[PDB]
Amino acid sequence: GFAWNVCVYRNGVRVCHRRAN
Repeated sequence: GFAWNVCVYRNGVRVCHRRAN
């Protein structure tokens, strides 16, 4: 699969998402 959770700090909060490249 392509399940890589890219967690980033957006306006203070760390948000995790799956990079759909």
